[PDB]
Amino acid sequence: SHVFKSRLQEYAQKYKLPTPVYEIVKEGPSHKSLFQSTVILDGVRYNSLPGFFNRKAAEQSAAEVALRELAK
Repeated sequence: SHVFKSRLQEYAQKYKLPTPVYEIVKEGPSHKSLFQSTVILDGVRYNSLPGFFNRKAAEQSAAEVALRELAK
């Protein structure tokens, strides 16, 4: 998904917070791995959906979750 990581970075910078950092979790068969990510921003942890096929897709999902929650 194209744009969630960059939108979250812009948010971080606007609000004087460190660049979001991503934890990447990998599981399953070595060549059918599944990925989940947690983004950490201003101390707060936001979790992606499970079951992505690569780290970037997971990270984007985590950033999406973060953005949605920051708006509530």
